[PDB]
Amino acid sequence: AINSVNALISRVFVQPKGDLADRLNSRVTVVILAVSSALLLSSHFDPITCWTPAQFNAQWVNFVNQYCFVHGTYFVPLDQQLAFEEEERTKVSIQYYQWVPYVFALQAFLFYIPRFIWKAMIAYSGYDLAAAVKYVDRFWSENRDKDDKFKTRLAAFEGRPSVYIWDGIRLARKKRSRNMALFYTLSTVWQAVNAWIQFYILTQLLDSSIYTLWGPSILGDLLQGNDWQTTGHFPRIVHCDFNRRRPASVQLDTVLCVLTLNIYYEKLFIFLWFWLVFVAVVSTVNCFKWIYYLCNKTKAQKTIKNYLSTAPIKSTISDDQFFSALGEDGLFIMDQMALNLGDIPASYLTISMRNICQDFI
Amino acid sequence: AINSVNALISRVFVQPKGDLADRLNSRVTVVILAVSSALLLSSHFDPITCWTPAQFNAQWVNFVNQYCFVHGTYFVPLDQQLAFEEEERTKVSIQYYQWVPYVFALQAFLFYIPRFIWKAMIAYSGYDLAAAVKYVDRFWSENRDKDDKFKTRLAAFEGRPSVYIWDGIRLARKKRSRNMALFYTLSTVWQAVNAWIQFYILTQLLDSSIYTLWGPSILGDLLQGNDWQTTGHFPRIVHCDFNRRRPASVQLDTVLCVLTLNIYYEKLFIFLWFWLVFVAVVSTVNCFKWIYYLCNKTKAQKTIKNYLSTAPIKSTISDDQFFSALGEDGLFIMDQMALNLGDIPASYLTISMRNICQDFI
Amino acid sequence: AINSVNALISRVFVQPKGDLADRLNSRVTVVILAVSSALLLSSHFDPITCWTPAQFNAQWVNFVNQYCFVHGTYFVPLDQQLAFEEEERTKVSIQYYQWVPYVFALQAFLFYIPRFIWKAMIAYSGYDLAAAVKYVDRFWSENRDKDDKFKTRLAAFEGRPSVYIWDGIRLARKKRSRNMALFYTLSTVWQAVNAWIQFYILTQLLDSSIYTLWGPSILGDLLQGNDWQTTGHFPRIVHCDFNRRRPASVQLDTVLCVLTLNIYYEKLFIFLWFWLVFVAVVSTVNCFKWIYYLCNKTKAQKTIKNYLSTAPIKSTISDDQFFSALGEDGLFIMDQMALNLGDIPASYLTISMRNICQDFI
Amino acid sequence: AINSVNALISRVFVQPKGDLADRLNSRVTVVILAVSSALLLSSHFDPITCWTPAQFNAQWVNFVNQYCFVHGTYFVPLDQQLAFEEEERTKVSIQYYQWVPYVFALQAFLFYIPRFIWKAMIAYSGYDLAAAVKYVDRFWSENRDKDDKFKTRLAAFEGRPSVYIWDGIRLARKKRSRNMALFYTLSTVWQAVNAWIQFYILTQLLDSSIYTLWGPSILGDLLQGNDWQTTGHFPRIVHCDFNRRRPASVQLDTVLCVLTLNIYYEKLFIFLWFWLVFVAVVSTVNCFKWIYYLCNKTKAQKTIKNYLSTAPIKSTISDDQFFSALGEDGLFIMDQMALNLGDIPASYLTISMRNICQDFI
Amino acid sequence: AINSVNALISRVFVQPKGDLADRLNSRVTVVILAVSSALLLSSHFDPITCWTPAQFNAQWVNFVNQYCFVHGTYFVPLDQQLAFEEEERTKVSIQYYQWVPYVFALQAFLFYIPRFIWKAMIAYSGYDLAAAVKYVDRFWSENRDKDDKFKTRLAAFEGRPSVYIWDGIRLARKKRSRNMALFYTLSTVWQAVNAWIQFYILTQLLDSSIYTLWGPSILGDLLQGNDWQTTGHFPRIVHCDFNRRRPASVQLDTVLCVLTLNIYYEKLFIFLWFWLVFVAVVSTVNCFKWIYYLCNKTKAQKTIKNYLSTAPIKSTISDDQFFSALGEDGLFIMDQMALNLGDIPASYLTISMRNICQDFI
Repeated sequence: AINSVNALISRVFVQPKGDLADRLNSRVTVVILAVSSALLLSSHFDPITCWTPAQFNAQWVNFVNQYCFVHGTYFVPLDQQLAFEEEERTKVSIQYYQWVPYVFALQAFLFYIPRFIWKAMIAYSGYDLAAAVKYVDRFWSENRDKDDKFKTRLAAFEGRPSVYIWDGIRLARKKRSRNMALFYTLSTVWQAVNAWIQFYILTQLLDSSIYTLWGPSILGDLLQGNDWQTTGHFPRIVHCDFNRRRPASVQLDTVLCVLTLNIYYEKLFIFLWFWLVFVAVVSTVNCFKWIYYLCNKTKAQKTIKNYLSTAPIKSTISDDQFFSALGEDGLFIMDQMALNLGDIPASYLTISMRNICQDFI
Repeated sequence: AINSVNALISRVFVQPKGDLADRLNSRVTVVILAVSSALLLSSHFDPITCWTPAQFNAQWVNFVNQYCFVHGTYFVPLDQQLAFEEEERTKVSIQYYQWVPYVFALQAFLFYIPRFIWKAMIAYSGYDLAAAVKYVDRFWSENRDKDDKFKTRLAAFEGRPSVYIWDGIRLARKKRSRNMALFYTLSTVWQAVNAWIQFYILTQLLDSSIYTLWGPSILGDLLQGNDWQTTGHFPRIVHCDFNRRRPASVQLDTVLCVLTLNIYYEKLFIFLWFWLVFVAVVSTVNCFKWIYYLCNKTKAQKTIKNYLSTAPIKSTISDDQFFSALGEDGLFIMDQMALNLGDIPASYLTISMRNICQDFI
Repeated sequence: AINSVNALISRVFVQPKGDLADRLNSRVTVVILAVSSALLLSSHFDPITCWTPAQFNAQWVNFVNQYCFVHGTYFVPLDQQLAFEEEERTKVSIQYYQWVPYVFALQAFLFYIPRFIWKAMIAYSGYDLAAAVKYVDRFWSENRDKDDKFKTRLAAFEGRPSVYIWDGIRLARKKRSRNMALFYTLSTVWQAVNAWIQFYILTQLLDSSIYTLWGPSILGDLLQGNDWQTTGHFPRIVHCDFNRRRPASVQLDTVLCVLTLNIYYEKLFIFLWFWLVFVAVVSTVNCFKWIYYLCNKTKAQKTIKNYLSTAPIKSTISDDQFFSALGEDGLFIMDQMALNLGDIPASYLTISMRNICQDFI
Repeated sequence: AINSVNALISRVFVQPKGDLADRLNSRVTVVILAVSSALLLSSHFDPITCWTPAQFNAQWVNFVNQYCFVHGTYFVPLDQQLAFEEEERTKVSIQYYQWVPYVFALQAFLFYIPRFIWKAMIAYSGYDLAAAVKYVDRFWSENRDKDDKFKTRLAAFEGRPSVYIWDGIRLARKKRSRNMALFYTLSTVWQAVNAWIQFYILTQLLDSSIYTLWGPSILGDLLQGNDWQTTGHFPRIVHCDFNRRRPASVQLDTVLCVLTLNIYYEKLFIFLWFWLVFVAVVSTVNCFKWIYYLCNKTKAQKTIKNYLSTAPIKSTISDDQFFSALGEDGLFIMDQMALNLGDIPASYLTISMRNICQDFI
Repeated sequence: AINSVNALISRVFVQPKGDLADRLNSRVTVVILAVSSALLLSSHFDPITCWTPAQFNAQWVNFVNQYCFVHGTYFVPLDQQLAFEEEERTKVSIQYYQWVPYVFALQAFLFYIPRFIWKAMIAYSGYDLAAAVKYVDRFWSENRDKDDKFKTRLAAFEGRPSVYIWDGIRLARKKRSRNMALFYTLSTVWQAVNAWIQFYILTQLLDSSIYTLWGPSILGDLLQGNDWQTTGHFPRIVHCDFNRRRPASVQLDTVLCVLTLNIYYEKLFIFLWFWLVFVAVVSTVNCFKWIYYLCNKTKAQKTIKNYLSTAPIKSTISDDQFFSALGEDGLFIMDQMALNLGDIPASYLTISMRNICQDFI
């Protein structure tokens, strides 16, 4: 059959509204890992097929099938005979079927957490950016078109939106926010550390006792033409111990089982390793951006002092004390308005807020 | 069954808005290679069928089927007997089933990257073309029809849109853009090099040790009537080594397996080679266009100096110093407006911007 | 099952807007050949059934089925025995299964190319007919109904649309178009040559070594009652060589296989030959029309000089010098407006353009 | 399963707009023959079942099934033994499975051609009736309701629609139409001859060597209770020659096969013969109508001279010379307006055109 | 499975607009007989099952199944032995499977013809009732609600609708209609005779040689408890002659086949006989209504002379000569307006037409 779900993918992939730069790799990460996880445990609707001997009546084949899938499997390159005891034969032991498809779902969830941390944390800060942005937005969606306001366009932002934002600041500033920028940079630290932990989980996945995977080694093998049977690891043909019961208890034998899933798993561990290390390095530089921002803060004002330089007629109020009134809170939320509404609609907003800021400072 | 997906193909094939010339062969390339890849690994919902001997009970047939698919296969033209050892029989060894259907998906993704590079890079440059184009666009969609503005049509562009664009330039020009044209031509260099690398991946695909494919050789064979068995390569009937286990370990035999997929794969490697070399040569000339543009730049102004020659009443301001004010940034974004909105609506825009450009120069 | 796709057929069959006369046989050709191709390789969801002898266990039947389909088949009229060697038996050898269903898809694509050549070429010429036609169109869709403009109807075309068209000509005429008519007639030459090449591909299809098909011979046989077995070619019952492997290598035998597809293929090669030769002869006369047009050009003006003869009040400007101003470019685009908008709405447009043409000549 | 397609049947059955009287039996003919054809080759999703002897293993049953379907079948009434040689047994030979379901599709197409001839031919004539009719139509759809125009209703047709039609005549009359009526009557001759040829194809279908079908003979048999086995023709139980291969080559035997399709085919050849002869005789009288029209032409004016007799106030212009101005072209297009818009809305149009016709004559 | 088609049943069952009294039993008749016919030949997706003896291998069971269905079957009450020869055993011979399900479809079509006769015939008469009724209808749908016209309501019908109808009469009366009432009563004669012929076809169906069916006999048996086996006719268990072929030719035997369809067929021949005789007697009285109408015609005017008796203020014009002007044509179309629009909206129309009728008489 075929399964194509457009809508549910569009829910996370689209619906929640933000343009946040490359923080939307949480949005797409959840989709990739969620779809891969839900696809693998779907078993491509036979995971494993086996050689079980002549006289089994085919209700046992459908048994030794699972009993090989559930109980572990192992591998030996072939011609070593079987070795002996339980050890040298079981030395290389490949069962990651138990982990991978579920631990991916867990991965995806742990990529979704940081957004939740940011929503709950901004609701803790007291000043909601979602409402403000969606407001000044549609203010800019209405009268951008209307020709009645252009020569007035500057004075239009003065009354209606700028009093809304500048009014929200008065309420928030009395409740648990001068700090909301700090809360944001903690959110992005959590983003980075989360990414690296996920990557490390990919590495330590499979089993650390038998190697570990990271891409340029595997591609540095395949592209040398080492396949599997001559590379000594990661096989597609696995022997399977097997146990009946009689008054002689164990009665174990070895039945080799061709193994399909191992053709997918290491075709997508070459991709998904590159893509997770990419999400890691693009998420970790975004963090140092904001520690730099939070630290220097004298060059955090370059964008605002830049917008105030266009400033038709440049009326009166001085520069510094405007930052004295706006400094802790608004200096951030402006860096948010520029990121969503665009650039030019923000400059009008921050040049209007300079005119009406008196009573507060 | 039948699978027909119109919508998801229309998402990439349509939804993101641009007319960029023959840069939309990334758009269609992703569709061709993505659909081919997703179709091949669908196995036309039997990949390979085999001759396995008389006494197997049909749970082994369904085994030696995979065990032949997963483990490699090879070919010998027939009547050579089997030769001997492991080598002369395995000399020509055909397994590209492992690579092709997945490496196509990887291809498609690597065709989608350059668009991403251009979006992220223009967001780095500071001046967003998407917003501007979509703005002056619907400005031209509203009052193109309205009869109240025609004798005023020139003066209409003066106030409303031209102040928007010409205002965006003031903001961008202070932040990391005189260069956005250079960023664009780097994007197109990446486009070309990406295309040629993809083509080279097609060539080196299959296995370089046993020939390599490029079209006029294969068609230069088929159209001479060499099929396969007499051309010595690329078969549809492949022998398959096979291994049981007993106290005598290997016990290998040879069971020839009729092989269906090889009827598709080299029907679409004749097409897809031509089509990739075409995308290559149409993408590589588009690049030299922009290096020429970026270099000479005295003949990059021919279109603007051309629009200013229609110029009703040709009021006052001289020619050169207009380019002195507009030169680095706007000279590009105009070449973008002409490409999307059409030609005649752009000439009005660039003849209006000449009138209101004073304060900035 | 049943597959009925209305929408995707309506996309090519309808969506792209033009009335171009019998150039829409590219539009319908792509549909016929695409649907036939996609239907044939669907195998009418058994291509071939065979007689394979008594003791095969039905996993071999499902093998010799393909091994007969993939490896070639041949035919002998029956009672000749088998002849001998490999030659006299294989003299008539029927395998076109490999070619036909795919080479049809290739056909269809090569019918779609010329439209692409025309779009890209008109975008090279500098003056876009699509925008202009869709503009003066909906200008004629709005105020055709409105009763306020009829006595003014002539003066209505004067201001709004005619300045748009006549303004586009000023821009184009400075960039790489006096020639757009020539580009068009090259497009139609490509149309004709493309058609004849496709037809010749039908002929040389099957195999030229064993006859070739063209309709009045086949119908000139069937309607004489020659079927197949007595006509010596084109059978529905084909013998199939077959090869096992043992220490005696070849072990070939002959197993006759009833062959279904051959009932479809030559029911639609009687139709599709007629229909391609029709598309050829209707496409090739359309070409000589435009070479005649491009050559004489004194009788290319008959339609315009005809429209200017209705001409209420026939004000002032002389005849010839109007053509001197309009000659190279507009004389074409008018022959385009007449073809899409209809006839009477074009006459108003070309009688209005005579009034406002002064400044340009 | 069940297949019900409403929309595609509604496309031809409805969408193209015309009321043309009983020329819409092309419209419905295409539907009947197309649906019958597509239903028969669907095989009622077993065409033929057979008696094949005891020891065949059921992969041969599924062979001799086709090999009987593809290779011909014959019939003998039973108890004649088998006769002998190849002739007396094969005398009556029933295979129309090869022809019927496809030749119906061909029929349907050849019913659709004449409409195409009429569209292309009217586009050759220079004056498009589709646009005009759809125009004066919605002119009559708008202000039929509006109460502001009734006492003015006559004067309403004077300005807006009548100048449109009467203006189109000026353009057409200069290009290849005084004749469009003649083109129409050639179209209807083609209609009639096409119908009779189709009917004759039904007759000569099956095989002329063994009888031929026309209804009152078959019903004149069935309703006498002659079924098949006693009527000597048209059986439901057919013997089937069959050929193996051994060192004795032919080895033919006779295996009688119950035959289902023959229960449908002559249930719908009783219907479809009546219905085609009806379409023939209703289409052939429609033709003599228009040859009469084109010939006498003094009584072709009875409808117009009839409309001019209601004529409130009957102002001035004489009768004959109005026909002198309108005679060749408009006299037809009026007989078209009466057929689509109805009758009363046409009389207003032709009584208005008498008032404004001066300048043209 | 399940098949439920609402829309196609709603097309005939609803879409064509008329209230014609009990002439809509053609509308519902077509649905009943069409659905029954299409359901029966669907075989309730096994028509007949049979006892065929022990040693048949189940590819013969699936043969003797059809060979019993196609070739006839017969019946004997049981214990008579088999009798002898071919006659006494085959005396009662039940095969109506061949006829019934198709002859029902033919029935339905022959119920649909009379509507077609009426549409074509009214289009022959020259005055189209469909347009008029649908016009004065929506005239009554608009201003019935509007409160501005009530005291004016009488004068409202005077200008707008009544001039439309009374104007159509002037055109029609000059072309082939004083007679349209006569055409209508011929249509209803055809309706009645058609109904009785259909009923007689039900009777003579099955086979007249073995009884015939009409309801009160069958129910007069079942409700006496005569079932089948003791009533001597109409069985559910039928013996089936059967023929192999050997050098002894016939080799016929008798294999009794349980027969399911016979449980449906005479459950719905009890219903459908009553329902057809009802449609007959309700359709035949509707006919004598109109012969009475057409004949006396002095009491055909009772409804109009009745409406003119309400007549506010009863202005001037006498009674009889109004009928002299309206007599042949309008006297009918009024009896049509009363049947569709209702009664009270018609009285206003016929009291308005009395006021404005002067010029015509």
